Amino acid sequence: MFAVISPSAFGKLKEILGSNKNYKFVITTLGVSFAIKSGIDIDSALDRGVIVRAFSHKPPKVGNLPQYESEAIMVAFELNALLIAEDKDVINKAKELGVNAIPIEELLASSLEHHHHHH
Repeated sequence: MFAVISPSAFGKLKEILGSNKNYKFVITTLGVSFAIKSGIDIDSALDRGVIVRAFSHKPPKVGNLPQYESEAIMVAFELNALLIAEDKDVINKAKELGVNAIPIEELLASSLEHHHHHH
């Protein structure tokens, strides 16, 4: 199953990759560009096996969300993938589309470590 990362999840790419693993992590063209412009380590993602998928052109439907998050959602929609998103609205908007967008810490919670419910 693919796991598409939204740009809102950047910086914590190491975390999701190294903890959960087992998914086919995917990042977008605008995604990698976001890392490049801001100066974020996208190489750590590629290093662990995050693939970059770019669609040629697919109409994105979003009103609040910017293109870089949109492309991530779109690619997750395309593949019917797991969407790793930190932004509250990115999660809920992708959820509308039928994409299981979840926060990083929940991706870490589903890392199959089997941790007992602790307080």
